[PDB]
Amino acid sequence: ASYQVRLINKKQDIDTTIEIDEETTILDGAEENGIELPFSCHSGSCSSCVGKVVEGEVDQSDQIFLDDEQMGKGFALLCVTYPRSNCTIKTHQEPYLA
Ligand code: FES
Repeated sequence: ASYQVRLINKKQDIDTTIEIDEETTILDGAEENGIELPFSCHSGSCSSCVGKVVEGEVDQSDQIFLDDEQMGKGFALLCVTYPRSNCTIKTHQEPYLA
């Protein structure tokens, strides 16, 4: 199945919805759609690609960096997050990552 993922970031002037397969990570999907999101490790051990899930469910079980509390507030490491429903995500949340 494919899901619609809305990406938001005012500063970067981004507010677009993309359609991606459920086996595609949020970051890869954005990249193939011309949306350049930050990343470093691409392996789940850094804060570079962090986003915040505003609405919807995702799977980021391969992540390592974030803790339960962070995850609970909706933060997700986009390089290892797959959509489980249509969702809305704010990008570039690294500075806000407490
Ligand atoms: S780029 Fe490092 S965790 Fe995603």
